[PDB]
Amino acid sequence: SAVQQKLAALEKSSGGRLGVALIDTADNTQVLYRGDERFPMCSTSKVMAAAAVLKQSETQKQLLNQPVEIKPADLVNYNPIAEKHVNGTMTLAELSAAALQYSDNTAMNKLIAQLGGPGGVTAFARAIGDETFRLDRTEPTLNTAIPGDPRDTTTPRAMAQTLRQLTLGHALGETQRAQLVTWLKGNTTGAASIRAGLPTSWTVGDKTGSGDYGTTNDIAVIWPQGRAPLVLVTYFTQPQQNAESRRDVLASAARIIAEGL
Repeated sequence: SAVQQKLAALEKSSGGRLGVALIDTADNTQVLYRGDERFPMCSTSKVMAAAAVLKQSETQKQLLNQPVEIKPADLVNYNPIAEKHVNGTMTLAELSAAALQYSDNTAMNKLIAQLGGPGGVTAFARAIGDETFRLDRTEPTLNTAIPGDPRDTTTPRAMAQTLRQLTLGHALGETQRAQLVTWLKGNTTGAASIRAGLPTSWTVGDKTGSGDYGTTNDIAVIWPQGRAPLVLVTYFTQPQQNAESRRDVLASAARIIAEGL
């Protein structure tokens, strides 16, 4: 299709490897580019950790209000929110919001610990029917994004389907689902990524990710005004370990997708 030729051309112009999955919930149609190739998730994995804690809260009704101590030893490489609460506490709700909306890496590690390790995050994926997602490491080493390394990867197709289920479907309870949506819509790190390729009138909830090998990711739910929502996953990685981020590639991929709907 025209869209796949334009995505291929975008990829060729960028020098990297681009993965795209769009789900149009209007007719359940899918648009895939390298849809079944593995990409390093980097921080887009934080959505699965937050959703796993949300699932726990369906039975532990007060779980999200549970305070968790932030100790200096907990701090890793990027902790914009956790830094503000060292030697104090944050609730699991606050850590989930921090992980999602500011991509706080300490917050993510606390969520992983709450789930009993990376295997507990992966287990949630399996429980909701995602057999592709795998979380193997904690922050910050899960971002190494080494070519060919299957650790901490998923595919665009798998992530799109799972993000659809978590936000638009009923993998989570009603209150949990709405909270996840509210968190994604309040993301602060996404202005230059998918959002930048879309009409300003459209509502977007997204989670970015970045890592080594110039890995630059964004996963999004999109609510166009007067139109069924879309799920869009854009993964991008590059052959040089020290390559710079290319959020413009994600904006451009989203623009090409928007041309046609």
